Amino acid sequence: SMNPPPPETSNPNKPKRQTNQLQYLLRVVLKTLWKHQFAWPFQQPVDAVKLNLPDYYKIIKTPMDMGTIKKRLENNYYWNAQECIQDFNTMFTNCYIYNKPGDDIVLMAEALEKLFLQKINELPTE
Ligand SMILES: C#CCOCCOCCNC(=O)CN(CCOCCOCCN(C)c1ccc2nc(-c3cc(C)c(=O)n(C)c3)n(CC3CCOCC3)c2c1)C(=O)c1ccc(C(=O)c2ccccc2)cc1
Repeated sequence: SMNPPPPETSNPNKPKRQTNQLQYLLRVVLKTLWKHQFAWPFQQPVDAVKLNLPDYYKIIKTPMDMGTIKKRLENNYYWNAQECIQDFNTMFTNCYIYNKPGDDIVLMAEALEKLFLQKINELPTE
């Protein structure tokens, strides 16, 4: 099987804006998670071809990753903060749906998810 195309990271038709919450999602939330020692499985789309996972995109029909989220924030793809928060929660849920619960990557995702949730608790006023 081929990999599906990656998620869209830009759309000219979409209006753009710079909100204090969108700045925080990029320069605090993503900045913190990106540099974490456990980021690297989540920094790009799951390459099912390279990793030989013929069932990944039979199970995961809403793929998401931090490389996509990064590009979306850089390209003002997101109007509301909750759109971006929705993409992070999708990335975590996909990892928990596909991988056996005793797997190393499940602990890695939970660590990044704990940090994500602490940084979201500190999001600034709209
Ligand atoms: C022969 C032949 C070819 O030769 C290639 C050589 O490649 C190794 C060298 N790598 C580098 O130079 C770059 N790099 C970053 C990536 O490193 C992770 C190692 O695997 C990379 C590739 N994989 C397997 C690879 C790549 C991407 C993957 N994505 C997934 C995956 C799969 C599924 C099913 C999924 O749901 N998700 C979300 C992601 N996998 C599968 C593995 C994920 C982790 O558990 C094992 C399966 C990936 C595997 C690093 O050097 C590096 C390392 C480790 C850390 C690190 O974590 C650390 C640890 C301690 C202290 C400090 C830092 C940091 C940087």
